[PDB]
Amino acid sequence: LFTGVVPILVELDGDVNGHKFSVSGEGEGDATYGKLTLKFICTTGKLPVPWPTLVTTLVQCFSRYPDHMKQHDFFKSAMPEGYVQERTIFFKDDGNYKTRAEVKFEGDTLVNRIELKGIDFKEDGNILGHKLEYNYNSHNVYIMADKQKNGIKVNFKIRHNIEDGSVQLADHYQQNTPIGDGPVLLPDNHYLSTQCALSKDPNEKRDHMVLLEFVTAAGI
Repeated sequence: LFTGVVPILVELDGDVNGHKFSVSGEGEGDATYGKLTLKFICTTGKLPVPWPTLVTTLVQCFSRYPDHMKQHDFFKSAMPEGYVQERTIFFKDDGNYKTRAEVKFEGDTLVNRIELKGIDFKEDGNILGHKLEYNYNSHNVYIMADKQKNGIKVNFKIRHNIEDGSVQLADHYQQNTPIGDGPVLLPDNHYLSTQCALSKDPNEKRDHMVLLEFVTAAGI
């Protein structure tokens, strides 16, 4: 199902400190290569948070699993019924985000529809004050099978660089469960080496983000 370059659609309904926003994205993902190229637009006006804080929220089934690791690919085995991705993201000494997402095949397109809710941000923090650098670092995303939940458990910490040269951590808690009843693959502990590059389309007027990403499953 992921043999070539597949069409991707991203739908985000957000509310951070009551500031509501919607974000729509489209693009393509190539699983064998381990690549994604997407563009995101804020369709409600100015985006109330920094773009980097939303990169993890806005489809790990596009990860490249080397041939000797096909057995451990939960994201793809759960397709096309898909899976529900849930998270709790904690910003060191600032607010948090709780997200619920369904990543599934709608006909020929892979769709990621998300609900995001963030509370407790300092109306002057690094987030609501926009003090984050418009960039992104590499991270390892840790996976553990979660037999009790016929799903997987994911953990990782994101380093967001702050203008002043310091770092703003965002501790991520994640779980993934199949939507359909067929048997999916429960993997052995491994990780995904993720890389993110953010740019801007000089011709775009709306609030937006151009994202290209490189992910390869490792540790096994």
